[PDB]
This record gives sequence, C-alpha cells and structure tokens, in this order.
Amino acid sequence: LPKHESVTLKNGLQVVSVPLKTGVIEVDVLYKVGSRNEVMGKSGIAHMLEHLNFKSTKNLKAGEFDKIVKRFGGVSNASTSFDITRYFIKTSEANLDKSLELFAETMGSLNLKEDEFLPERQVVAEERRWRTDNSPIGMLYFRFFNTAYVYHPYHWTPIGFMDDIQNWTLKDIKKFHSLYYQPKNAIVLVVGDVNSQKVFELTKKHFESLKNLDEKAIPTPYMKEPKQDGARTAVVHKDGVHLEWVALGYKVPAFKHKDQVALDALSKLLGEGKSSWLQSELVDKKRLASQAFSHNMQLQDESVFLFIAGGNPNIKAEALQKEIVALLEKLKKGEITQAELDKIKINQKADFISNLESSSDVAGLFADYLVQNDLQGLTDYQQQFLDLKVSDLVRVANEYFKDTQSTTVFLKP
Amino acid sequence: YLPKHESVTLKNGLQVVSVPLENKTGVIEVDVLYKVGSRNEVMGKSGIAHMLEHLNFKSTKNLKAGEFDKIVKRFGGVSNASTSFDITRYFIKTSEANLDKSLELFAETMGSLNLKEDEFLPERQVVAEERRWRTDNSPIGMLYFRFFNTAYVYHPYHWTPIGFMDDIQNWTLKDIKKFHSLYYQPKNAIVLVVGDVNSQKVFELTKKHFESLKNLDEKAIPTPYMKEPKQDGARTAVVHKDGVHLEWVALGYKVPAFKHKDQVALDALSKLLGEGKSSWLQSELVDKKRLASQAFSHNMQLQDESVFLFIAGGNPNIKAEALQKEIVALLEKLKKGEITQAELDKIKINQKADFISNLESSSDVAGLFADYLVQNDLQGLTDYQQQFLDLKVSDLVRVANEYFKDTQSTTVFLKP
Ligand SMILES: [Zn+2]
Ligand SMILES: [Zn+2]
Ligand SMILES: [Zn+2]
Ligand SMILES: [Zn+2]
Repeated sequence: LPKHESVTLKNGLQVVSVPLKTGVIEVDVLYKVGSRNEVMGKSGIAHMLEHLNFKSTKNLKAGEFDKIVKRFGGVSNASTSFDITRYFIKTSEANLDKSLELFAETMGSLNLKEDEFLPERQVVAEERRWRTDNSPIGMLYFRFFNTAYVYHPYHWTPIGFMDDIQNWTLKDIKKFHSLYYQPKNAIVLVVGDVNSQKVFELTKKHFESLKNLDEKAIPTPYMKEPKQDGARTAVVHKDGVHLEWVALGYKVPAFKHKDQVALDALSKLLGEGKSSWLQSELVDKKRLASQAFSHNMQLQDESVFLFIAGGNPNIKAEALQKEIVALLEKLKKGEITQAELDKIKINQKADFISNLESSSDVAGLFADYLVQNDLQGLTDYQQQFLDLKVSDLVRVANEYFKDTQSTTVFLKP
Repeated sequence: YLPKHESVTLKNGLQVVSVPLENKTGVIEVDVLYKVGSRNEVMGKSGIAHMLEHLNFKSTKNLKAGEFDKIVKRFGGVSNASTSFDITRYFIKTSEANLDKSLELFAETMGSLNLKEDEFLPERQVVAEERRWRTDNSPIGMLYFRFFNTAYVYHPYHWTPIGFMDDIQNWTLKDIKKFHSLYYQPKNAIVLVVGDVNSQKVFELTKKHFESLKNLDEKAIPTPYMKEPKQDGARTAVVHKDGVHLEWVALGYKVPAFKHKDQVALDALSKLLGEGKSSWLQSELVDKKRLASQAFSHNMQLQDESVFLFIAGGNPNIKAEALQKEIVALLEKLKKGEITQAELDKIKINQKADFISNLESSSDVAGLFADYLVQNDLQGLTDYQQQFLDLKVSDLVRVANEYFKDTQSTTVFLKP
C-alpha cells in the first residue's frame, strides 16, 4: 500500500526509499546472497560474513560499529537466511547520514584480517556446536533439509556443516565476500519518516564512489532440485534429548508462484495462531504435543511447506505424524468452514495495518520482495489474499500435500 | 602363496610395482593407477574424475585423438579403463614384447595430455548421454544413484562417479584442466606391471618413460575432509519412475572403512547372502519363493566409511516392500546365528578355488593389487587368505549383528 521511489546508481547499487511519520526510520542494506550461493564443503560462509561484517574496516575498529550506533541511541541487527543477507539500523531521521556512512564503511572498505578470522571461526563453531548439534529443534531443522533436498544448496541450513566451518580459509572468505558483497549485488532500503529525494543524494555521497570487482556478472547457482519422486524419511537418534520430535515437509513452488498466497493462508489456518488446527487438536484437545506449528517458507527457489511438532513426554513421533496427516486429510476433503476462512481473512487485515505503523515491519516486507524483484507481487498481495475462497485452499492442499512430495524426520532419544 | 613383488619409488614420487609370474608365458598387463575418484570431487563439480577417463584417450603431444587405441589394437593389445569412488584405473592387455610401447603410451597421456576445447565440448555431450541412458533412464542405475544420495549426506559418496546432470552440464574446460593437472601428477600415480616379465626390465623401462615427468608443485595432494557423521537412524526414499515396470529395492547398511579387520568377514557374509547360485538371496527369494527376478549383495570395500549393499528386483505384481520384508527376515535369521558348518565350509572351499584360479591370470592378480596398492595395504592383501580361512561362524554372526542394524540402514524403493 505505501508508495515507494527507487533509483539505481552507476555501479548497480539499487537505492529504494519508502516514505512513511514521526521521525522514526530504518536504514537497510540488503545483499542478494544466502546459503543458496554456497557449495558443500565451503558452506556456512554466508553466515560467517555476518559476524565479520561488524569487524574492523579502514576507519572502524573491531567493535567501533556497534559502539557508534549505540551512541546515537540506535539499534542494529543482522540476519542471514537461505536467499538473502540483511543488515539494518533502526533509528531517527537525524542519524540517517552517519548510518549510511557506517554501512558504506563496511561494504567497499571492509578488510578481513587473520587475527579476526581465527577467533570468530571457533565462535561460529560453538554456535554450530550448541545451536544445531546439542539442540532439539536445531538438529531437526538441519537434518530435515538434508533429507528434503539432495542436490540444491537447500541441502543445508545457513549454519552449514561443522567440518566445513573447521576447514575454512581466509582466502575462501575473501573470495566469497569480494564476489557477493559487490555494490551491484546490494540494495539500500530506507523506510520511515524521511524524504526520498534526500535519501537518494545522501546515499550517493557514500556509495557512488564505491566500485565493483570486475565487469562480469554474478555467478548464478545452477543446481536445480530434481522433482521429488516419492516420500523421503530419516530418523535421528540423539543423546541429550528426552522428548520426541517430528518434522513433516511438503515440496512447494518457488517465490513468485501464484499459489504462495493460498499457502501463506494455509499456514495461518493449520499451525499459526492460538486458534490453529494443530494448536487446538494436538496441543489443546488431544494434548499429544507440547509445541506444534506450521510455516510456509517462501524460499527463492523451490521451497517447502513445513510442519514441526515436539510431543509431550512418552509420546511417539509416529503418533504425531499420523495426527498431522489426519488433519491434512480432513483438509484435502475440503472441511473448511466459512468462519475459519473469514477469521483468517479478518486477522490478515489486522496484522497488515499493524505493520504499516512501524517502519521496521514495513522494511521487512519490501526487503524480501526487493531481492526477488517482485514488488508487483507485494502490492497485489492483499487483493489476491482477501479474494481467496475455500476452493483455493483445497486446490493447493491436494496439489502439494502429497506423500510423494513429503519429507518426514523423526527425532528420538 | 600370493605372488612376490618388487616396489620402487621414482624421483617424482611415482610408485612402480612389478609382479612377475613365471607360471605364465608372454602375457602381461600394464597398469596405471591414479589415486583419484568421485570422492575427490565436490557437489556442483561432480563426475569430473569420470570425464577424465574419456578425455585420457584424446590427443597428446605426439598422439592424435584415438591414436592411443589404434596403436594398442595394432599390436593386438586390449586397453580398458574404469573410474570408481576412490581409484581411477587404466590398463593394457598384451605381451612383454609390447611392454615398452605400452609404457610409452601411458607416459604420453600422463604428463603430456593436452585438453583441447574442441575435444572437451563434444565429449561432454557423450557423457551427458551416458548419464541419461544409464542413470536417468535405467532401473538399476537410478536405484544405485538415489541410494547413495540417501545413505550419505555430507561425504562425497553422496553421489556415484557419474555425477549430477547439471554438474555435467555446467563443467568448464578450466575446471577439468584444474582437476586433471592436480590429481594426475606422478606423485599421485602408480605404474603396475603384472605377468611374465623381469622386474629390473619393468623398472628401467618405467624409469625410461616416467622418471623425467614433472609434478605441478611441492605441496601435497588435498585430502578430503568431509567425513560422514555417524548414521543416527534409518533413512528411506521412494523413487517413482515412468520407465520402470518391476519394483526394485536397495537395502544398505553402513560399514567400516577399507583397511578394517571386519572387511574379510563382510566379504564372507556377501559370499553367503547374495553371491553365487547357492546364496541365500538366490535359493530363497528367486528360487524357493520366486519373488525376485534378481537378488544379490555386495560388500563394497570403499576407502572411507563404506556400505554393505542388498539389491533385489521383484517379479511382476510383487511390491518392493515384500522384498524388504524377506531380506530383513533373512538378516534376523542370520543374526540369530543360523549358519551351518556346511555353509561356512562351502564359502571357504570356493574362496580357495577362486584364489588359485586368479594366480594363473595376470588380469586377476593386477585387479587384486590395484585395490590394495592405492590404499597402501599390501600387508592386508597378503594376510587375506589366512584370515578368511580362519573365520568362524561366530565371526560372521558378530559382524552381522554389529552393522546390520536398522539405525545404519538405508532403504530405497523403485516404483511403479
Ligand atoms: Zn548467527
Ligand atoms: Zn513470507
Ligand atoms: Zn563411462
Ligand atoms: Zn572388495
């Protein structure tokens, strides 16, 4: 709904301004880089650069970035996913200059020293060690994508394999950074109470001078997942866990597909909200699961509709899967009430306008669509969403929720 | 009883192994082993080790493309090649009179092979055909490939040496030149000569053609570091293919690396379970119940963490799950320790006969040495026969219960 103005610099750095209205803004730097741009053996680098991006540059010390942003009362965070690496500072419009100055300092001026690479690697090694190896939901998450994808880089989670992390080199990281953190592969997004013309010329002051690597184009990943040809399963026995978990995922179209809208709605009906089907049946009523939810991941390439449930003590994961399937079979039968379709539709209207208030929520929307160049899909989202009928939620259900596209993972003691 | 040998390492790190056979006349085999396979590849650039097999018979400094074969055939020789997970292997079958020319031809392709773009481009289309025909559109081939995709997740054994189609499709000449010049160094190669020929003649002739060949640099060949995590439970995958009509099954159990002590028992287990016309899979699945048209086992002795593999293709109107239910029932029967003394004895008497039959053929002896040389495990090879004949039933049952657990099982169904 909100209007936007975009301009492209001579180096390829796309600048996008979204005027919003109380001085509060968020300045984003997006990199069209994810773990999907990695290769098995040298994975996890996409996430490693997130840690390294806040290290010493030419004019900044090893922690000077996080200290300068703290000085004008701003907040800074960063995240790397499958398809995008995103940095952002949320502050007032008064600090729009220094924020752009800071981000430019880390783009075309960032140097990765050895005495910074070594200490940070063993840190990420611990992040792998304690958030995937010795973590219930984390291990299930990683092992699922190991099973659901065989060839495409979605074979692994942005954290990457442990041995990969252990065998990184400074050269490997510099090559990955220099190639993928080029101005041509980046986007500057500013959202909040700021002037679009003011943002453009001020972005030019810090980014027009920065240059790219060569003239060649960014290497495009070619590892396309072959169509899934039947159910894949994997059971994971791991000491350290006590409860029994299960992940059920169905193969789902790429980002720009028309059916992604109905899927998003299916997620909010099945396992998203205090009144979802999973929460009501498995958690509330039958009390089989302590936690149960769904998430229609909107990955750039061939994505996946994900179910995750961690049952109560002494409850097998085969019972969880059997009951989730039971719900899905009731779904494919067309058992959706008008009230359910209505409640999800009115809750979407509510959640939408609530996000238009905060600049941080708005920038999150565009960021996911800017990197895909599907802004037209963003603007037409609500109109296509509210015009959804039960027929649409059932067509999509019977379309992608087949066992032949299913990937099931059991987590047992 | 195993043939004595003499080894010599050249100044460039090339190993030369001569295995004379007096009880043979004229016939020899000239082997060139490269310590390279699909295990030295990376996903995105897989199947390259196999591509090099095709390109190895193209033009060199002195030879035109295919002139290698023409020359070999001219002196009535036979030259085959094969790439596996761990080892790339070339050999010429001929007489000792052609030992010199054979060594010349192999030196001609080792440190003198030029990889022209006009040779790489058409040959890739060929190996692209080899992929679609014998994997993308082949029952046993697709099953073989999809199995290793499931059984292994991280280690390069995730794929068979044919590689992924898109990998093949996205190769570059630079990629292949990098791979070849790195992995086909003399320091990474072994020249093996078996048959009726003098060792000192083998050495001086190999020194003649290979001693002057240079390496790429001084730093050692990169060792793969992607070790497969211990399998933490059963893994399954169903493959629906249009071309198929009968249902197939692949049941594999994780197994120790090449140089392990239990490998001999594993070999013995395969001899008992699914090899020969007297195996359990034959006279129970194929014969007594007529459930499968084909059924066999293979203890793959891969360099890194290996796999014991059961493969069965059912008769019409027989589901793949029915095949799995039966082979498991055999394994449970096996794990109960139900092996007759008569059964164990038949395995040992057949192993004797095959061994003495192999000592008569230079081709057989070469094949034995080739696998153990690339692993530097000749001691294991010599000690094999005695270890095999000292196997008790208990050894077979211990090894069975040790590795044939569902938590290390990988199962792939081929439908419809
Ligand atoms: Zn992190
Ligand atoms: Zn989304
Ligand atoms: Zn071939
Ligand atoms: Zn063997």
